[PDB]
Amino acid sequence: MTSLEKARELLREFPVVDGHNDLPWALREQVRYDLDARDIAADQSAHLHTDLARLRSGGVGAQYWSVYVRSDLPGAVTATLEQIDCVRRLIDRHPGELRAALTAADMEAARAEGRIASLMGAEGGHSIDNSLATLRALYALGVRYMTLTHNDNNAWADSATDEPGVGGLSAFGREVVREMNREGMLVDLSHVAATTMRDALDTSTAPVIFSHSSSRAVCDHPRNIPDDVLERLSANGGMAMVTFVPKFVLQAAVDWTAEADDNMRAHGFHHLDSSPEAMKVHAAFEERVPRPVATVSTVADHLDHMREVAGVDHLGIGGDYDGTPFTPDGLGDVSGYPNLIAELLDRGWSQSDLAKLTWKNAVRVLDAAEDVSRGLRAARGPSNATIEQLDG
Ligand SMILES: [Zn+2]
Ligand SMILES: [Zn+2]
Repeated sequence: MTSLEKARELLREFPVVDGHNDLPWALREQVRYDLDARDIAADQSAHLHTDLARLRSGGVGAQYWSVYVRSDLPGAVTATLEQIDCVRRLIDRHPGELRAALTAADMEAARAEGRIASLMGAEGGHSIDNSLATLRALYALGVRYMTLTHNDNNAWADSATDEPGVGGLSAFGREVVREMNREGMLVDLSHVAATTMRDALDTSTAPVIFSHSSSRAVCDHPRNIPDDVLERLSANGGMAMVTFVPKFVLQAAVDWTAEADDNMRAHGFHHLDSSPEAMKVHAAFEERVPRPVATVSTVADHLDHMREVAGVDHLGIGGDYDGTPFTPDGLGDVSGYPNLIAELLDRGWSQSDLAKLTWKNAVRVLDAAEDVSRGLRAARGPSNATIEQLDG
Protein backbone atom coordinates (compact mmCIF):
# COMPACT_ATOMS: atom_id res chain seq x y z
CA MET A 1 0.00 0.00 0.00
CA THR A 2 1.04 3.61 -0.07
CA SER A 3 2.59 5.12 3.05
CA LEU A 4 -0.60 7.13 3.47
CA GLU A 5 -2.67 3.94 3.35
CA LYS A 6 -0.31 2.32 5.81
CA ALA A 7 -0.50 5.39 8.09
CA ARG A 8 -4.26 5.16 8.12
CA GLU A 9 -4.14 1.52 9.08
CA LEU A 10 -1.68 2.18 11.89
CA LEU A 11 -3.88 4.97 13.22
CA ARG A 12 -6.88 2.68 13.31
CA GLU A 13 -5.07 0.51 15.83
CA PHE A 14 -3.15 3.21 17.76
CA PRO A 15 -4.76 6.62 17.08
CA VAL A 16 -3.52 10.07 17.88
CA VAL A 17 -3.71 11.48 21.39
CA ASP A 18 -3.58 15.19 20.54
CA GLY A 19 -2.31 17.32 23.41
CA HIS A 20 -3.84 20.69 22.74
CA ASN A 21 -6.83 21.94 20.75
CA ASP A 22 -8.46 25.37 21.33
CA LEU A 23 -11.92 24.61 19.92
CA PRO A 24 -13.60 25.79 23.19
CA TRP A 25 -12.01 29.24 22.92
CA ALA A 26 -12.88 29.43 19.26
CA LEU A 27 -16.53 28.64 20.08
CA ARG A 28 -16.49 31.29 22.82
CA GLU A 29 -15.09 33.93 20.43
CA GLN A 30 -17.08 33.03 17.32
CA VAL A 31 -20.53 32.24 18.72
CA ARG A 32 -20.26 32.69 22.54
CA TYR A 33 -20.89 28.99 22.98
CA ASP A 34 -24.02 28.71 20.85
CA LEU A 35 -23.13 25.19 19.85
CA ASP A 36 -25.86 24.76 17.26
CA ALA A 37 -24.24 27.60 15.28
CA ARG A 38 -21.00 25.59 14.91
CA ASP A 39 -22.38 22.07 15.23
CA ILE A 40 -19.41 19.71 14.99
CA ALA A 41 -21.59 16.88 13.79
CA ALA A 42 -21.66 19.04 10.65
CA ASP A 43 -18.91 20.32 8.38
CA GLN A 44 -17.37 23.38 10.00
CA SER A 45 -14.50 23.73 7.55
CA ALA A 46 -15.53 27.31 6.72
CA HIS A 47 -14.99 28.41 10.34
CA LEU A 48 -12.88 25.91 12.31
CA HIS A 49 -9.99 23.46 12.11
CA THR A 50 -12.13 20.93 13.96
CA ASP A 51 -15.27 18.93 13.57
CA LEU A 52 -16.18 15.29 14.26
CA ALA A 53 -15.79 14.01 10.71
CA ARG A 54 -12.37 15.56 10.26
CA LEU A 55 -11.20 14.21 13.62
CA ARG A 56 -12.16 10.71 12.44
CA SER A 57 -10.50 11.24 9.09
CA GLY A 58 -7.43 12.45 10.96
CA GLY A 59 -7.13 9.37 13.12
CA VAL A 60 -7.66 11.23 16.38
CA GLY A 61 -8.54 8.87 19.22
CA ALA A 62 -8.17 11.18 22.18
CA GLN A 63 -8.14 14.94 22.57
CA TYR A 64 -7.03 17.22 25.34
CA TRP A 65 -9.52 20.04 24.92
CA SER A 66 -7.96 23.31 26.04
CA VAL A 67 -9.95 25.39 28.55
CA TYR A 68 -7.71 28.40 27.93
CA VAL A 69 -8.77 31.85 29.03
CA ARG A 70 -7.07 35.22 28.61
CA SER A 71 -4.56 36.35 31.18
CA ASP A 72 -5.17 40.05 30.59
CA LEU A 73 -8.78 40.29 31.70
CA PRO A 74 -10.61 40.04 34.98
CA GLY A 75 -12.70 37.01 35.86
CA ALA A 76 -10.36 34.31 34.61
CA VAL A 77 -11.81 31.69 36.99
CA THR A 78 -15.37 32.33 35.80
CA ALA A 79 -14.26 32.10 32.19
CA THR A 80 -12.36 28.87 32.91
CA LEU A 81 -15.57 27.34 34.31
CA GLU A 82 -17.36 28.48 31.15
CA GLN A 83 -14.69 26.80 29.04
CA ILE A 84 -15.06 23.57 30.96
CA ASP A 85 -18.84 23.80 30.65
CA CYS A 86 -18.34 24.14 26.87
CA VAL A 87 -16.40 20.89 26.74
CA ARG A 88 -18.95 19.06 28.93
CA ARG A 89 -21.79 20.23 26.69
CA LEU A 90 -19.93 19.07 23.59
CA ILE A 91 -19.47 15.62 25.11
CA ASP A 92 -23.13 15.52 26.07
CA ARG A 93 -24.30 16.56 22.59
CA HIS A 94 -22.19 13.93 20.77
CA PRO A 95 -22.17 10.72 22.84
CA GLY A 96 -21.92 8.60 19.74
CA GLU A 97 -18.50 10.06 18.96
CA LEU A 98 -17.11 11.49 22.20
CA ARG A 99 -16.47 9.95 25.63
CA ALA A 100 -15.40 11.92 28.71
CA ALA A 101 -12.07 10.70 29.98
CA LEU A 102 -10.46 11.35 33.34
CA THR A 103 -7.90 8.54 33.49
CA ALA A 104 -5.62 6.42 31.37
CA ALA A 105 -8.07 3.57 31.77
CA ASP A 106 -10.88 5.82 30.30
CA MET A 107 -8.65 6.50 27.33
CA GLU A 108 -8.31 2.79 26.67
CA ALA A 109 -12.00 2.28 27.23
CA ALA A 110 -12.72 4.88 24.58
CA ARG A 111 -10.29 3.29 22.13
CA ALA A 112 -11.97 -0.06 22.68
CA GLU A 113 -15.39 1.50 21.98
CA GLY A 114 -14.30 3.61 19.04
CA ARG A 115 -15.11 6.92 20.69
CA ILE A 116 -12.79 9.91 21.02
CA ALA A 117 -11.55 10.21 24.60
CA SER A 118 -12.26 13.79 25.63
CA LEU A 119 -9.97 15.25 28.31
CA MET A 120 -9.32 18.80 29.52
CA GLY A 121 -6.17 20.88 29.97
CA ALA A 122 -6.11 24.39 31.48
CA GLU A 123 -3.79 26.82 29.61
CA GLY A 124 -2.10 29.09 32.15
CA GLY A 125 -1.71 29.27 35.92
CA HIS A 126 -3.81 32.46 36.02
CA SER A 127 -6.79 30.08 35.78
CA ILE A 128 -6.31 29.27 39.47
CA ASP A 129 -6.09 32.88 40.77
CA ASN A 130 -3.20 32.04 43.10
CA SER A 131 -5.41 29.59 44.99
CA LEU A 132 -4.47 25.90 45.60
CA ALA A 133 -8.06 25.10 46.51
CA THR A 134 -9.10 26.46 43.06
CA LEU A 135 -6.49 24.16 41.52
CA ARG A 136 -8.13 21.32 43.44
CA ALA A 137 -11.56 22.44 42.21
CA LEU A 138 -10.35 22.45 38.58
CA TYR A 139 -9.10 18.85 39.06
CA ALA A 140 -12.48 17.91 40.54
CA LEU A 141 -14.18 19.28 37.45
CA GLY A 142 -11.99 17.14 35.21
CA VAL A 143 -8.92 19.18 34.32
CA ARG A 144 -5.96 16.83 33.88
CA TYR A 145 -3.13 19.18 32.89
CA MET A 146 -2.34 22.85 33.50
CA THR A 147 0.07 24.88 31.40
CA LEU A 148 1.92 26.89 34.04
CA THR A 149 1.71 30.13 32.09
CA HIS A 150 0.27 31.40 28.88
CA ASN A 151 2.01 34.33 27.09
CA ASP A 152 2.39 36.47 30.15
CA ASN A 153 4.13 35.88 33.43
CA ASN A 154 1.93 35.21 36.39
CA ALA A 155 2.91 35.92 40.01
CA TRP A 156 4.69 32.60 40.51
CA ALA A 157 5.97 31.50 37.06
CA ASP A 158 7.75 33.05 34.09
CA SER A 159 6.46 32.84 30.52
CA ALA A 160 8.56 32.25 27.38
CA THR A 161 7.07 35.34 25.70
CA ASP A 162 7.52 37.83 28.54
CA GLU A 163 10.47 39.34 30.35
CA PRO A 164 12.09 37.56 33.30
CA GLY A 165 10.00 37.82 36.45
CA VAL A 166 10.62 35.49 39.35
CA GLY A 167 13.42 33.62 37.58
CA GLY A 168 11.46 30.46 36.72
CA LEU A 169 9.17 29.27 39.54
CA SER A 170 8.82 31.15 42.81
CA ALA A 171 8.39 29.37 46.10
CA PHE A 172 4.64 29.38 45.58
CA GLY A 173 5.22 28.17 41.97
CA ARG A 174 7.02 25.17 43.40
CA GLU A 175 4.12 24.57 45.80
CA VAL A 176 1.71 24.61 42.80
CA VAL A 177 3.82 21.90 41.11
CA ARG A 178 3.84 19.78 44.31
CA GLU A 179 0.04 20.06 44.61
CA MET A 180 -0.40 19.18 40.94
CA ASN A 181 1.68 16.08 41.69
CA ARG A 182 -0.45 15.19 44.66
CA GLU A 183 -3.70 15.65 42.69
CA GLY A 184 -2.47 13.85 39.63
CA MET A 185 -2.67 16.85 37.30
CA LEU A 186 0.05 16.86 34.64
CA VAL A 187 2.45 19.80 34.68
CA ASP A 188 2.49 21.34 31.16
CA LEU A 189 5.56 23.34 30.25
CA SER A 190 4.47 24.63 26.90
CA HIS A 191 4.48 28.51 26.94
CA VAL A 192 6.84 28.80 29.91
CA ALA A 193 10.35 30.14 30.03
CA ALA A 194 13.30 27.76 29.93
CA THR A 195 14.09 28.74 33.50
CA THR A 196 10.57 27.69 34.47
CA MET A 197 11.07 24.40 32.60
CA ARG A 198 14.19 23.56 34.56
CA ASP A 199 12.68 24.59 37.89
CA ALA A 200 9.60 22.45 37.20
CA LEU A 201 11.73 19.46 36.25
CA ASP A 202 13.72 19.95 39.49
CA THR A 203 10.56 20.02 41.57
CA SER A 204 8.22 17.57 39.94
CA THR A 205 8.03 13.97 41.11
CA ALA A 206 5.74 13.06 38.21
CA PRO A 207 6.44 13.00 34.47
CA VAL A 208 5.78 16.41 32.89
CA ILE A 209 4.46 17.27 29.43
CA PHE A 210 4.78 19.92 26.77
CA SER A 211 1.26 19.87 25.30
CA HIS A 212 2.27 21.85 22.20
CA SER A 213 5.96 22.75 21.76
CA SER A 214 8.60 21.90 19.21
CA SER A 215 12.47 21.95 19.16
CA ARG A 216 14.45 25.14 19.73
CA ALA A 217 17.52 23.60 18.12
CA VAL A 218 15.60 23.24 14.84
CA CYS A 219 13.61 26.51 15.02
CA ASP A 220 14.89 29.15 17.47
CA HIS A 221 11.79 30.57 19.27
CA PRO A 222 11.48 30.63 23.07
CA ARG A 223 8.15 28.77 22.70
CA ASN A 224 10.22 25.75 21.69
CA ILE A 225 12.20 23.38 23.87
CA PRO A 226 16.00 23.55 24.30
CA ASP A 227 18.00 20.34 23.94
CA ASP A 228 19.19 20.42 27.57
CA VAL A 229 15.55 20.24 28.65
CA LEU A 230 14.73 17.54 26.13
CA GLU A 231 17.62 15.53 27.59
CA ARG A 232 16.08 15.72 31.04
CA LEU A 233 12.79 14.16 29.84
CA SER A 234 13.81 10.51 29.80
CA ALA A 235 14.92 10.79 33.36
CA ASN A 236 11.70 12.60 34.22
CA GLY A 237 9.66 10.09 32.22
CA GLY A 238 7.58 12.81 30.50
CA MET A 239 6.95 13.79 26.91
CA ALA A 240 7.09 16.63 24.37
CA MET A 241 4.09 16.86 22.05
CA VAL A 242 5.30 18.51 18.87
CA THR A 243 3.23 21.38 17.50
CA PHE A 244 2.46 22.54 13.97
CA VAL A 245 2.45 26.34 14.48
CA PRO A 246 4.47 27.52 11.42
CA LYS A 247 6.38 30.21 13.31
CA PHE A 248 7.49 27.57 15.78
CA VAL A 249 8.63 24.99 13.25
CA LEU A 250 9.94 26.95 10.24
CA GLN A 251 12.94 29.23 10.86
CA ALA A 252 11.86 31.42 7.92
CA ALA A 253 8.44 31.94 9.48
CA VAL A 254 10.04 33.04 12.77
CA ASP A 255 12.21 35.45 10.85
CA TRP A 256 9.25 36.75 8.84
CA THR A 257 7.19 37.36 11.95
CA ALA A 258 10.08 39.13 13.62
CA GLU A 259 10.37 41.43 10.58
CA ALA A 260 6.61 42.00 10.56
CA ASP A 261 6.69 42.92 14.22
CA ASP A 262 9.60 45.33 13.65
CA ASN A 263 7.74 46.94 10.79
CA MET A 264 4.67 47.42 13.00
CA ARG A 265 6.76 49.12 15.69
CA ALA A 266 8.46 51.29 13.07
CA HIS A 267 5.01 52.74 12.42
CA GLY A 268 4.50 53.42 16.12
CA PHE A 269 2.24 50.38 16.69
CA HIS A 270 2.48 47.63 19.28
CA HIS A 271 3.13 44.39 17.36
CA LEU A 272 -0.21 42.99 18.58
CA ASP A 273 -2.24 46.15 17.68
CA SER A 274 -5.27 44.95 15.69
CA SER A 275 -6.73 48.32 14.82
CA PRO A 276 -7.56 48.91 11.18
CA GLU A 277 -4.71 51.44 11.00
CA ALA A 278 -2.28 48.85 12.35
CA MET A 279 -3.88 46.33 9.94
CA LYS A 280 -3.17 48.41 6.83
CA VAL A 281 0.45 48.62 7.90
CA HIS A 282 0.66 44.89 8.20
CA ALA A 283 -1.16 44.36 4.92
CA ALA A 284 1.48 46.42 3.13
CA PHE A 285 4.26 44.40 4.71
CA GLU A 286 2.73 41.12 3.62
CA GLU A 287 2.30 42.44 0.12
CA ARG A 288 6.07 43.31 -0.01
CA VAL A 289 7.10 40.09 1.67
CA PRO A 290 4.96 36.96 1.33
CA ARG A 291 4.52 34.72 4.39
CA PRO A 292 6.72 31.57 4.23
CA VAL A 293 4.86 28.25 4.30
CA ALA A 294 5.72 25.27 6.45
CA THR A 295 5.07 21.69 5.40
CA VAL A 296 4.65 18.20 6.85
CA SER A 297 8.36 17.72 6.26
CA THR A 298 9.09 20.75 8.49
CA VAL A 299 7.28 19.13 11.37
CA ALA A 300 8.90 15.73 10.72
CA ASP A 301 12.29 17.41 10.98
CA HIS A 302 11.40 18.44 14.52
CA LEU A 303 10.32 14.94 15.45
CA ASP A 304 13.48 13.41 14.07
CA HIS A 305 15.61 15.70 16.19
CA MET A 306 13.45 15.39 19.31
CA ARG A 307 13.60 11.64 18.88
CA GLU A 308 17.42 11.74 18.80
CA VAL A 309 17.70 13.98 21.85
CA ALA A 310 14.78 12.92 24.06
CA GLY A 311 14.06 9.39 22.86
CA VAL A 312 11.03 7.87 21.14
CA ASP A 313 9.31 7.14 24.46
CA HIS A 314 9.19 10.88 25.23
CA LEU A 315 7.28 12.21 22.17
CA GLY A 316 3.72 12.99 21.20
CA ILE A 317 1.63 15.37 19.10
CA GLY A 318 -0.14 18.57 19.91
CA GLY A 319 -1.40 20.47 16.89
CA ASP A 320 -2.73 23.64 18.50
CA TYR A 321 -5.69 23.40 16.12
CA ASP A 322 -8.30 26.21 16.53
CA GLY A 323 -5.57 27.94 18.51
CA THR A 324 -3.40 29.27 15.72
CA PRO A 325 -4.41 31.06 12.54
CA PHE A 326 -1.88 29.47 10.18
CA THR A 327 -0.97 25.85 9.48
CA PRO A 328 1.59 23.86 7.49
CA ASP A 329 0.73 22.56 4.05
CA GLY A 330 -0.64 19.02 4.47
CA LEU A 331 -1.68 19.84 8.05
CA GLY A 332 -4.37 22.46 7.39
CA ASP A 333 -6.91 21.03 9.83
CA VAL A 334 -7.50 18.08 12.18
CA SER A 335 -7.83 15.67 9.25
CA GLY A 336 -4.12 15.99 8.46
CA TYR A 337 -2.34 13.67 10.83
CA PRO A 338 -2.08 10.69 8.46
CA ASN A 339 0.10 12.91 6.19
CA LEU A 340 2.60 13.32 9.03
CA ILE A 341 2.55 9.62 9.91
CA ALA A 342 3.13 8.75 6.26
CA GLU A 343 6.14 11.09 6.07
CA LEU A 344 7.61 9.44 9.18
CA LEU A 345 7.12 6.01 7.67
CA ASP A 346 8.95 7.26 4.59
CA ARG A 347 11.77 8.31 6.92
CA GLY A 348 11.96 4.81 8.43
CA TRP A 349 10.06 5.24 11.70
CA SER A 350 8.84 1.80 12.87
CA GLN A 351 5.28 0.81 13.63
CA SER A 352 6.01 0.57 17.36
CA ASP A 353 7.79 3.98 17.33
CA LEU A 354 4.69 5.47 15.75
CA ALA A 355 2.28 3.69 18.14
CA LYS A 356 4.22 5.33 21.00
CA LEU A 357 4.18 8.73 19.29
CA THR A 358 0.46 8.69 18.69
CA TRP A 359 -1.06 6.75 21.60
CA LYS A 360 1.07 4.87 24.07
CA ASN A 361 3.36 7.58 25.46
CA ALA A 362 0.39 9.78 26.39
CA VAL A 363 -1.43 6.92 28.11
CA ARG A 364 1.76 6.00 30.00
CA VAL A 365 2.34 9.53 31.21
CA LEU A 366 -1.21 9.98 32.51
CA ASP A 367 -1.00 6.59 34.25
CA ALA A 368 2.25 7.67 35.87
CA ALA A 369 0.68 10.87 37.16
CA GLU A 370 -2.10 8.81 38.75
CA ASP A 371 0.45 6.48 40.31
CA VAL A 372 2.46 9.36 41.79
CA SER A 373 -0.79 10.85 43.08
CA ARG A 374 -1.79 7.61 44.83
CA GLY A 375 1.46 7.67 46.78
CA LEU A 376 1.36 11.34 47.71
CA ARG A 377 -2.32 11.31 48.66
CA ALA A 378 -1.63 8.47 51.03
CA ALA A 379 1.46 10.25 52.39
CA ARG A 380 0.05 13.68 53.31
CA GLY A 381 -2.93 15.95 53.14
CA PRO A 382 -3.53 18.75 50.67
CA SER A 383 -1.68 22.04 51.04
CA ASN A 384 -3.28 25.07 52.58
CA ALA A 385 -0.38 27.37 51.77
CA THR A 386 -0.87 30.82 50.33
CA ILE A 387 1.18 32.94 47.96
CA GLU A 388 1.62 35.62 50.65
CA GLN A 389 3.10 32.99 53.00
CA LEU A 390 5.52 31.52 50.52
CA ASP A 391 6.44 34.45 48.28
CA GLY A 392 5.90 37.40 50.70
ZN1 LIG B 1 -0.78 27.76 23.33
ZN1 LIG C 1 -4.05 27.19 23.39
